[PDB]
Amino acid sequence: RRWCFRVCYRGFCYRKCR
Repeated sequence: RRWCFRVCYRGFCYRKCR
C-alpha cells in the first residue's frame, strides 16, 4: 500500500516501489 506494496502469497511475495 503506497510506496512498495510487499505481499507474500504463501510462496510468492511482491516488491515494487513506485
